[PDB]
Amino acid sequence: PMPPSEFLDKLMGKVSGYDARIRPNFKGPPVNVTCNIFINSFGSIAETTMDYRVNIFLRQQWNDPRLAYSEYPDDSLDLDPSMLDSIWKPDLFFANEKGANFHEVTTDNKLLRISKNGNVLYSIRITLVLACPMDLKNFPMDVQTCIMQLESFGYTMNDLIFEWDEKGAVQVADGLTLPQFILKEEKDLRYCTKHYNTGKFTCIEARFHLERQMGYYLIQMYIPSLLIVILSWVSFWINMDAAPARVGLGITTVLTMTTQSSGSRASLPKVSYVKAIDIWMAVCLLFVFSALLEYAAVNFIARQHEMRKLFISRAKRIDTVSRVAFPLVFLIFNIFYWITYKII
Amino acid sequence: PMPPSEFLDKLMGKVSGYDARIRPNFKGPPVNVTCNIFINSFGSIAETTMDYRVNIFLRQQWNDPRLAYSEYPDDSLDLDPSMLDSIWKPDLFFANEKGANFHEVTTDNKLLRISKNGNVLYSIRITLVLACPMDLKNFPMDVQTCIMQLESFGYTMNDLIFEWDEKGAVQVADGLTLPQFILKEEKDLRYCTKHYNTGKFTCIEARFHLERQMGYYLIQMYIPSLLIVILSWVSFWINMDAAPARVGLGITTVLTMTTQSSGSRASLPKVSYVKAIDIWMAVCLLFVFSALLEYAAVNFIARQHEMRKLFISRAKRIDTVSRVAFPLVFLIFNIFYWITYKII
Amino acid sequence: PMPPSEFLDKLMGKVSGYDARIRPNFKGPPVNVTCNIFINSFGSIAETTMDYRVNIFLRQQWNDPRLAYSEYPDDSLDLDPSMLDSIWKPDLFFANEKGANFHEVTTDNKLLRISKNGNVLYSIRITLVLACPMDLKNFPMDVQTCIMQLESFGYTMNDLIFEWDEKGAVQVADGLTLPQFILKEEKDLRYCTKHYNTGKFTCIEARFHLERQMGYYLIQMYIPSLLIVILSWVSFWINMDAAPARVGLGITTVLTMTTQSSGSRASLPKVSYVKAIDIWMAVCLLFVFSALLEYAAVNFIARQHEMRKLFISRAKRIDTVSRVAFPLVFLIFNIFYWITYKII
Amino acid sequence: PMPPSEFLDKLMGKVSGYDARIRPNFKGPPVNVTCNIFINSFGSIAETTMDYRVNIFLRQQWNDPRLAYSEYPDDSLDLDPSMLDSIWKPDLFFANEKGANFHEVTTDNKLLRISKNGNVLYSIRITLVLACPMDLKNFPMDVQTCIMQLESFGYTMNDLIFEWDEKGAVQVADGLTLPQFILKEEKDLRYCTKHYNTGKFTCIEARFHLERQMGYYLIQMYIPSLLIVILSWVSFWINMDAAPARVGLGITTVLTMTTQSSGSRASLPKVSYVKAIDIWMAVCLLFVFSALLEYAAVNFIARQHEMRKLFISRAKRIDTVSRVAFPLVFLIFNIFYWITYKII
Amino acid sequence: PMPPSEFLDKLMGKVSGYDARIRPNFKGPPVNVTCNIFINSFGSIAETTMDYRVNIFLRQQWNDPRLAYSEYPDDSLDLDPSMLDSIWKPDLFFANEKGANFHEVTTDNKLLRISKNGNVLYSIRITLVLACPMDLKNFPMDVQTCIMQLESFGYTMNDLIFEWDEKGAVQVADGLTLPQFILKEEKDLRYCTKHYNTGKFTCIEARFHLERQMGYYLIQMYIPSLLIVILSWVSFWINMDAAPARVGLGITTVLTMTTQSSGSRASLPKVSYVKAIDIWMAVCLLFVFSALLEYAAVNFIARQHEMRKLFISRAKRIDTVSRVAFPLVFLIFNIFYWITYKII
Ligand SMILES: *[C@@H]1O[C@H](CO)[C@@H](O[C@@H]2O[C@H](CO)[C@@H](O)[C@H](O)[C@H]2NC(C)=O)[C@H](O)[C@H]1NC(C)=O
Ligand SMILES: *[C@@H]1O[C@H](CO)[C@@H](O[C@@H]2O[C@H](CO)[C@@H](O)[C@H](O)[C@H]2NC(C)=O)[C@H](O)[C@H]1NC(C)=O
Ligand SMILES: *[C@@H]1O[C@H](CO)[C@@H](O[C@@H]2O[C@H](CO)[C@@H](O)[C@H](O)[C@H]2NC(C)=O)[C@H](O)[C@H]1NC(C)=O
Ligand SMILES: *[C@@H]1O[C@H](CO)[C@@H](O[C@@H]2O[C@H](CO)[C@@H](O)[C@H](O)[C@H]2NC(C)=O)[C@H](O)[C@H]1NC(C)=O
Ligand SMILES: *[C@@H]1O[C@H](CO)[C@@H](O[C@@H]2O[C@H](CO)[C@@H](O)[C@H](O)[C@H]2NC(C)=O)[C@H](O)[C@H]1NC(C)=O
Repeated sequence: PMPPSEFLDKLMGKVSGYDARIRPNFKGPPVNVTCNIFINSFGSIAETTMDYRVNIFLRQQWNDPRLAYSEYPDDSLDLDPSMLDSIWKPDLFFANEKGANFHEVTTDNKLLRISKNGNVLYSIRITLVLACPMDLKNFPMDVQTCIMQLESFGYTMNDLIFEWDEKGAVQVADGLTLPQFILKEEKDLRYCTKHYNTGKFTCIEARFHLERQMGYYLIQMYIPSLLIVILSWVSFWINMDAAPARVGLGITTVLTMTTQSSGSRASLPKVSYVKAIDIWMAVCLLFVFSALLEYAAVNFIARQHEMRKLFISRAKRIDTVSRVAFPLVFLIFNIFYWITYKII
Repeated sequence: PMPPSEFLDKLMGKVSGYDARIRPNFKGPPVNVTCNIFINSFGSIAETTMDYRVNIFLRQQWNDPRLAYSEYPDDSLDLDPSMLDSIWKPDLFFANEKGANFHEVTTDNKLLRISKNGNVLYSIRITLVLACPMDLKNFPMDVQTCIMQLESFGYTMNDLIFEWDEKGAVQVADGLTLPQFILKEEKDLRYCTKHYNTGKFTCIEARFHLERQMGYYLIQMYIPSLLIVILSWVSFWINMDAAPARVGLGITTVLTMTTQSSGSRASLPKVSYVKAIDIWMAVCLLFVFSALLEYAAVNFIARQHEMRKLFISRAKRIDTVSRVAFPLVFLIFNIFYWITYKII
Repeated sequence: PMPPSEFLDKLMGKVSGYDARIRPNFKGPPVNVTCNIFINSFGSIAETTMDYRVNIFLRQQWNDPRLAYSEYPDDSLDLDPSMLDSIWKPDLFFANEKGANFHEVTTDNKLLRISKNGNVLYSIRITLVLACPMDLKNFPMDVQTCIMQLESFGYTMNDLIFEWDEKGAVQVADGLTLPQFILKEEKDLRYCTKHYNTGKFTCIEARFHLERQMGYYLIQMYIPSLLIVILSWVSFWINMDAAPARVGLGITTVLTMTTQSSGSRASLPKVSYVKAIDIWMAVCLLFVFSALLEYAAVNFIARQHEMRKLFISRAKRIDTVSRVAFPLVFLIFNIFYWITYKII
Repeated sequence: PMPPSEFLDKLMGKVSGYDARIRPNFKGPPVNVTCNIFINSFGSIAETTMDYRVNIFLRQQWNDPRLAYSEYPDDSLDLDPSMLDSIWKPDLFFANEKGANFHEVTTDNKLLRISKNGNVLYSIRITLVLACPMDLKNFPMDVQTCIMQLESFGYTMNDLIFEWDEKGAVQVADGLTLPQFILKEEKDLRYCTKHYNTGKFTCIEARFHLERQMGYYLIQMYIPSLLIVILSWVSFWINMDAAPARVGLGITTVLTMTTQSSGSRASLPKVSYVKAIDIWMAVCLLFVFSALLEYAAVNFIARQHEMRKLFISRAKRIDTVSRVAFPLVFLIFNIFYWITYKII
Repeated sequence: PMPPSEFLDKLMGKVSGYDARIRPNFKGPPVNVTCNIFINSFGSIAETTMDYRVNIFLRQQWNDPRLAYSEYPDDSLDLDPSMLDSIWKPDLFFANEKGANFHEVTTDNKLLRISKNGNVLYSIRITLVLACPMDLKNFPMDVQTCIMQLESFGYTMNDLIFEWDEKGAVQVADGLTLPQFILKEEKDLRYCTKHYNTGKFTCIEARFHLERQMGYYLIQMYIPSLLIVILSWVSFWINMDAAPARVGLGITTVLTMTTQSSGSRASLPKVSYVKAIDIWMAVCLLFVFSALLEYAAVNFIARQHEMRKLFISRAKRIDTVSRVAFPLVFLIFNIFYWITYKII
């Protein structure tokens, strides 16, 4: 017959009255648009900005009865992306965009095909920088739910409804992993229908659950803080007469733990509430600060001058108890700490 | 009848003489444009740049009597965003833009509908990076008023007037919170009418009051500075004969407080005036510097050599007074400090 | 009569022969364009890049005799910004642009009106990132002259001349302040006429004098460096026999002044010449380094072993002189330093 | 004859029915497109982002039988880049784009020529920021394979197939080197054919093997960590009675190795697994921490008080063994460390 | 006569057959394009990226015999920049672009004039971020040659040849200086003709020699490293019995030189080879590390216990030699260091 781009010009042209400014089934039931995404890339999950960059394929399927055809023999017509301003498309957008763009290198990365019954598959490649509010109450032990929601801008609910398709509404690429997180397989899919003073608009959202990787923050924060707590415990085996030894040991431990506690929040939003690393670095600062208060008690009691034999023997007694007591209380703190942030 | 995009072409076309270059009620009363915003996102409130990024819906309502219609049956006509260059729109802009853009992903995020009496609702999605001058006289205890003001660029006051609508002129999204601030519910709305050598132009502004969250700067700055002040107080329980103990303790405290004071302004504009954290870190540096001056007085008096018994007894006297005096003066400073920055 | 956009089409149309590609008074005297700017914002004055971002209104006034009219009743015609490609405009640019853009949000922020005698006022909103070479010979005590110059790109001097208007050629917004600088009221306005191998082109420039704010760099740099110099002076009251006290005091002062001197240039261009903060941090490093050389002289002379009584008495003599001499020489340095950088 | 741009208009025009929306050999065998790249620049290989920027020439060759000609005398026709919207081109894209753009300065950097048999050579200049997932199990001793893959967006496999040409499918510029890597000559070239719910699409990929340069991380990380381990060994030659000497030596070594271990990951993604520099900095932290535990054993045993002669002689024995044992165990660790990361 | 824009329409129009898609002297000798640049700005010479930003005027001169005219009286015709798509222009580009853009503020910054014999001067303003590979073998003492090369993209050598003009092919603006470099007056100009599998293309390049400024890196790196080497020399005047004095002095010097050596490469590419600052900071680290090894030899020999008088006298002997030997070997190193990096 005739080539399919010229058959498709006769289906959009001024003859037969196709208008791309007018939705299908006009003055009728609303247009059902079913959607699924394919996640190509996922990452750069910043927390100062509380956003994340994603790279998706956005597929949209609806039915335009004006685009049905029976003269042409074959079952689909790929419309060229140069001619996409000539058919109706839904005005989908993302309610938490914070910036987005198309991909237009070597060709506009757009795709459209029309079936004989008028089904329109429309797939485009988008980069999004989506805004998700972080919750950092238990910071290395948290699960983050970063969402993405797909709305209509102009058409209200009586004109256009979005749905997810039941055949796998969110696909993820095969070798897509994350450096700081893992992405769970189960993904929540529900409705987020918005009301304004203009009207009610359709909205569908997808929730992605991100569990952090534990092993980074152990190496940088938990293990070096635990060694300085042990470093304060070797003061209890040094002689009492070595005054600049046991004093200078407690000085350097209590101010490196001040340095370690500052760098524990070096890449974080300035939230007001306390978090799980903040109650680690505060309690571990309490051990290295009370280990130096132990020697100030030993240095004061032993210089109380039989009055000299009773003073040395009493100050020797606290130095035997504190060799047992401080690794015993720090042990029963690590029980109550790690059990609390494993059951939660 | 006929489809509404073709009815609306006859209302904008060369027949009946609609010109999009000419305001409504021309050579008459000025055009009353009433406006309200809907804040989607709000954040990245930088203070080096003294700006903030916002994401809004900007709704504008005016009346064009040329756009009234009575033939068409239904009560509103949604103009398609491809045809927005064909009607008159006000030339609103933001007097403190510092950069702005539209959102054009999957569709231009624009919306326009026309009522039968000629009312035009026009809503667009904008990202703004608005400039607000910070005032940091009492820096963790301040309330910041960051404004946004909406002006006319070309039309003067006799041609076009902006107003806020009385039915909630600033709406905020439901779960919109801030990491470092809270946004108060009451929002000032007043006029900011500008005069130039060109004419007088309409301006309406909205004021947003941002109160900081206290709890961040306690954990990083106030509490670690307070421990080093206590760390200088354990020198008064160490023996006088331990010279490298009490000297080396006062050295390390006075130079970590120098380090803590530098990082207190690590993310701030280089303002000339003194602020509330600067008078904390200066006075707390005075305690750790005068605690080391106490031992230099003890070390000088005790080496004055009955001449030896009077010198040891006098230098012992100041070491008993300073165990009481320095936690007593630092206590009555924290009364006068925190009362001053709670009443203000 | 007829609406003014259609009267203005007849004044630019193919009838009557108006060509926007041809300057006014062609083959005649040069076009006199008078200019003034209105500074909306001013700031982000970087010194690594040696630039500054400004936000201006650029008003241009010239006379086109082809645009004179007498049929129309009223005295001015606002041309719509959609039709600005249809009249002649001067090809002004900035010789130190380093990047610039227009503002096009909700409308192109452009403005044009034509008087009956043919005067054309043309105002546009521009953001510029203008390049100014810094001079940092006396860095906290300097006055910076950052310029902006306005040239013609295509038309030579015999075709087009730029001028400033005598009625306030540079206006500044009312509440426009700077965090690190102040902007003086008097602004130089002179000519910067360029010669190339193409021709001679018109240029007008405006000079803005920026005096720094003193009070920032006192708090961060001068005052903490002055305390470490005093911290080296308490070594002269500590006993000579306390060897790790007076040695360990001079060690920690001389290497924190090394740390303080590195951070004094943390946000500066890597200029080769010496500056006023560099001769502060070098001389203040000389006091804390010679205070430790004082004890190495005391420790060597006192161990020369009547031979023991003469050695202790001679080494005691330098420790009495240096308690007076080092705060006396540092006092007469601060006289010669601050007088030099107040008279300059 | 006639000029070649007018001969080429008759080959694309409405006469003879050339349609740029329709692939060659339509309703026939698929279009074979053979490709090769020329790498101009290569670098900025970030690992926080896990991407790399490349600058390429992308040459594509296919055959359009509609573009064959025999009237014109000469053997090739360079189509001008202004007229590239008039012929068919493949819709190639990059499956790991993460941002890309064209080069359009002084001319669109595009090139197209057509042979007499209808072969179309099409070369364009592209900048890409391609995403490659890093694997950092053995971080200074790793080989990274960063890929780039070239897909079809709209045409499925039955319509369009990509191939590499057998005559050098990846050329690299002559003096192209890397600061942190070397680029091996052998480059893998294989197929990456994608399946979606839309269809199967062609994909060819090229693999680039990047071996790091060893010599940087020796100078900054391995050598300064090895000196602090030696710095802990001079404690075994200092006298036992010098308590603040041997204690204060072990304090400062164990907390600079904490500082050196933090900066070893200062520019890295926050991966959970352990890497080769992490097992260097942990074991080297174990030597400087057990060298201080050696003196705490010496200080405890020597103060056990013939009871005094046996205690000094036993604590002297461990100080002779540890002068041999600690440089002997650190020597046999460096054998097992560097052999493991040379055989892998 | 008639206005020159209408005379120039008749010279480009469909009458007389001017085609902008066809080069001058077609099917003849190649087009000789002579070029010169005018450097407005120059700077931001990054070395992590190994690039530099420049701001130029690019003037191009060729001869089109189709553009010769004799009817018009005056000797040149300035074509308006709105009509630049209507004449032929060469497809120049930069082979090391790494990003570039035009300047389009208040007018496209473009310029074109045509003489009576058909000479076409074409000048445009470009910002470039050109890629130059750094060579850092002798880093503060190096001369960098950063090039820029100008190629043809589509036309081969038989169609288009680039040349520099002999009358000053590279001009630099008058007050253009650099903060970290100086720009030598003599500039190399030679050919860089490229061969591909497509053809051979013309290329001309210009070489700019950049000599660094010495005086920055003396103040930050060489002088503070030299003081810590002197700071290790005052240990040789402190008494041997002061064990925490001479030990704690050598500890703090050897770990600040570790800190100073890390910050010496804080803004550098991670190159594998050693450089001139790396052999300064390594040798200066060897002096402060061997000064602490000197005391460990003194502390071991003096505790060997006539056996006590011989041990003190031998350990006193090395402390007299090392007061002379270490400032003597560091003096003869600074001779061999600075002579080597002045002759090279
Ligand atoms: C879009 O989908 C829904 C159902 O999935 C359809 O809405 C219903 O249509 C039936 C009959 O037309 C009515 O009985 C219902 O009242 C409608 N609403 C609901 C919630 O079930 C709708 O017709 C579909 N639109 C199109 C064009 O097919
Ligand atoms: C816009 O609103 C104002 C009032 O809200 C109108 O301005 C007044 O109009 C009345 C009668 O037309 C006059 O008596 C007043 O002098 C006007 N000014 C004020 C300050 O009240 C104006 O007419 C409205 N414009 C339109 C098109 O409706
Ligand atoms: C632009 O302004 C200058 C004067 O401000 C005019 O130039 C002078 O014009 C007069 C008479 O036309 C001559 O006597 C002078 O030689 C001109 N030059 C100078 C330096 O005074 C010029 O005519 C004005 N151009 C227009 C269109 O008005
Ligand atoms: C593209 O290349 C392949 C071979 O390189 C061609 O595909 C084969 O064509 C032959 C005969 O046409 C068939 O026998 C084969 O079944 C085809 N497939 C394979 C895998 O060999 C193809 O014809 C070429 N397309 C064009 C337009 O030349
Ligand atoms: C461009 O310049 C070169 C010389 O500068 C010209 O090329 C030569 O032309 C002459 C006579 O036409 C020949 O004898 C030579 O063989 C050519 N090549 C060389 C290397 O000298 C060329 O003709 C000029 N092109 C134009 C249009 O003038």
